[PDB]
Amino acid sequence: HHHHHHMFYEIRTYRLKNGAIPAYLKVVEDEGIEIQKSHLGELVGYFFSEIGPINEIVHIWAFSSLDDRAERRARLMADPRWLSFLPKIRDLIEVAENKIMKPARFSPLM
Amino acid sequence: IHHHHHHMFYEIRTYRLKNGAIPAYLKVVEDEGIEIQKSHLGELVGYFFSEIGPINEIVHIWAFSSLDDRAERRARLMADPRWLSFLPKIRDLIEVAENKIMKPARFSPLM
Amino acid sequence: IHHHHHHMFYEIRTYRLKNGAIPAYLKVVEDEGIEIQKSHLGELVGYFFSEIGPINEIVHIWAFSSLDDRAERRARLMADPRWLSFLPKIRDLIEVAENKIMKPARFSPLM
Amino acid sequence: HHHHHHMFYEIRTYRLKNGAIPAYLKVVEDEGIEIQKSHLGELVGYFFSEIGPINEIVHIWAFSSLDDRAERRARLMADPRWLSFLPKIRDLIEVAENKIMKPARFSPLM
Amino acid sequence: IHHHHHHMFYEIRTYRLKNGAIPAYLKVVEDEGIEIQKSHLGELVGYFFSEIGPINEIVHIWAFSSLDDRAERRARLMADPRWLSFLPKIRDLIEVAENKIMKPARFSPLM
Amino acid sequence: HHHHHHMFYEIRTYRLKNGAIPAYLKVVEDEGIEIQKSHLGELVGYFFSEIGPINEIVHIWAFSSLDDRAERRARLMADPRWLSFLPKIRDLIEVAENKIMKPARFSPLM
Amino acid sequence: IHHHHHHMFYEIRTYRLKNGAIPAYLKVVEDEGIEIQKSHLGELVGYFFSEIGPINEIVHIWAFSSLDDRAERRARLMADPRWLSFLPKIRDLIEVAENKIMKPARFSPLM
Amino acid sequence: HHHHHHMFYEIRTYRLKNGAIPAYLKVVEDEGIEIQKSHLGELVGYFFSEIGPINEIVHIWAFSSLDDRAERRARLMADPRWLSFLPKIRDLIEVAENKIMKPARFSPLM
Repeated sequence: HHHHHHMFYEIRTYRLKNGAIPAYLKVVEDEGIEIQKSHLGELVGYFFSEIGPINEIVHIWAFSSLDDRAERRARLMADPRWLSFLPKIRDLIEVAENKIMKPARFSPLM
Repeated sequence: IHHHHHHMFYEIRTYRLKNGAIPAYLKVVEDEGIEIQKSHLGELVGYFFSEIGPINEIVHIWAFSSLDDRAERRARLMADPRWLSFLPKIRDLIEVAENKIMKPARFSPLM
Repeated sequence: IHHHHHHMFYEIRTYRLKNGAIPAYLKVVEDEGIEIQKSHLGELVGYFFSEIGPINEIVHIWAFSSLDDRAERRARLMADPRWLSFLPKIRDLIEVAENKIMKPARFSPLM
Repeated sequence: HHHHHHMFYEIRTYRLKNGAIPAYLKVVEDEGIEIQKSHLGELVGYFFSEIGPINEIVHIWAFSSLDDRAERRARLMADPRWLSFLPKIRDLIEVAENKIMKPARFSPLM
Repeated sequence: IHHHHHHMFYEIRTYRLKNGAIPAYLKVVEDEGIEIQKSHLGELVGYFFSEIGPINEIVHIWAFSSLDDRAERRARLMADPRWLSFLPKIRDLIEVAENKIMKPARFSPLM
Repeated sequence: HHHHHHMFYEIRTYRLKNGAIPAYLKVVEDEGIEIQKSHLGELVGYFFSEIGPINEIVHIWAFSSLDDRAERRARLMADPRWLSFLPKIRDLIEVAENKIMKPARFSPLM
Repeated sequence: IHHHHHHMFYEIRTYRLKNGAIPAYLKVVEDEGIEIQKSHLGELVGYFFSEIGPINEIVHIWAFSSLDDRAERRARLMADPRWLSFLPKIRDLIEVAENKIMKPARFSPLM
Repeated sequence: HHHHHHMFYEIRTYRLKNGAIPAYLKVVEDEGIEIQKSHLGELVGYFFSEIGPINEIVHIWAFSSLDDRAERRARLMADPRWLSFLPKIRDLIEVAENKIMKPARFSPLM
């Protein structure tokens, strides 16, 4: 029920400190996202709450395999630029979770 | 402001299926449902099933230019007897469901 | 004190229905249940079904002058064979349910 | 299963810092609610916990359409008076969520 | 230490029933189950059903002198064909269940 | 399915700051519980975690009716001694909820 | 780094069963399923059922040298008609399920 | 459906302060785990998040009986070395829970 060649989609969901969405999005835009992209490779989407959970961030990344994901994230974590960035969001995120999902055969994101 | 002035709204729909129902669900959606659903709702962004995390989960994402337009589209979907005749094939496969509306960050490739 | 001395108590009842059951539920409640239910419980405040958020959700709200009066009203509701004969038509449509009692803020239009 | 002409009901539910209901209700009454009403238009109800979740606020607003809701909330967020008010509740709210619901045909709130 | 040295352990068992099943459940437990259950488990502390909060909920509480004794008692309960023949009458009325072990505060009347 | 004359049981469940059970139980024992009992009337049980949720308090009170409960709690909240006590637990409790339950006919607590 | 460079990945699978289904589930898994499952997935670490906490719960844990290897193993499991013919015997006993991947601490005996 | 002679497995799950896994694992390794093992007796496994809940610790201990567990934990709690250690993780853990589980007959951990 999925195509032979397909990407894996990681969905990361964060609940932020109440009111922190603007500050979080600013520092990620200005400093974090380009570092993150440079290691992880395919940012799919990056969203914030409007109706539903409030103070929520959802971001989605595509990976050719989970071993490749692991290698890429390890390089990200070892990057001094990322380590310098992290304190700027570490206390804005309260609770976090991730999942890996696969595309249906009819998903436009394959 | 922390989003672009002109942007799409993203609806994320998350279903927990009856245990073991993913293959049956995806089959009948592919063969009998998704073209009808797209023909009303418009821009399907992505359609996923779970591998690590919640098991038996479906997530699908749609983009809309406004929530009033979303509303008009869903009304047409729900009034279409071609869709109402399809729904019985998945509505017992789905146990629990939720949706949310989110906006894209300025740096989201999905704008 | 952060509420008016004389005020009503608000009961908010939230149900998660069987997936896809909202239209059937609302039909039979309208046609066969709500007048009987109101005739015991009294002041219905609002009765809603979900659009964005939890799917398959019903929320209904009732106002009472006291919780002892609420109790007496619900006892009469539950003893009425006209209501007990109605309940089978929704009790399998409802999967999960909860209620809570809340008080109005001083600036609530619902006092 | 709803009337052709009807309002949309937004239900906002907040879990506050333990013990914060009195302080929250005071500052909302004294400063926030009139600003909020002036932009949003139809406050329906505004409630706090008694039996159930403790430290909870539930407030309900009616809107003629979700596009109208969006316009109104944007004006609220741009109001310097609201921006000055927000710090007074931003740290009293811990967790928050909202939903949009529609009235049944037999709802007294239509 | 924040409890008395000699104290009982309290097991709190919480069930969510099938919607509307409380009256049927309580009837058959009263008539056919609770005496057998007590005869193995010992000291029933309290047995409650919900009014405001979660709906369709049962909470029952048992006291034990030790958790090894609890274990031996539950093993005997589960081995008794009189109990295994009773269980079918409630096991489909119960949807979801959990238990926890708690200790009494020094100022708890239940010691 | 309950006896005509019966009490109502309020079950209050608190999740505390991690590690706070000892400190919480000490100050409640030394200062709070006697004040609380004096207004509320029938403490049934007062428990803390051992296996299950960690950092949890569960306490149970019996009331002849919910209107009587309301009157008693109002007097408790107006007692300067209780108002002086509350700051000593207000920040030890993180999340809280209550429910009202009724006794089965075969409950030893009736 | 807070783990050893060479380590296994641990998958923890948690199921909530139909109330009262643990004995039936464990019987048929023992007799008809676990050897087939092990023959694809490899290193079973532990397989548990609940006593205090969530009731009707199964937790099983598997170790993998890499997530790509896990993926290849699960694909082979799901393609095996011997496993697909076994699944009907548990897939209605399981109500809700989730999995997670965790790494061992440096001081974990499971490395 | 379990073997006559078998161990009980305690599974302890903690959600930490966001970003705290490295610091937590360091202080547990350097100071806490040897004290803990010395009283509790059979550490089975000790894990941290990778995909699923983020900021999560799961640790598993085996006990011959729950009375033995109780005795061992009481000695741990009375150990001045453990009492000196606890402040170093008390505020890194936000939410915690434990459960006791039994091994299936075919579990390699018996």
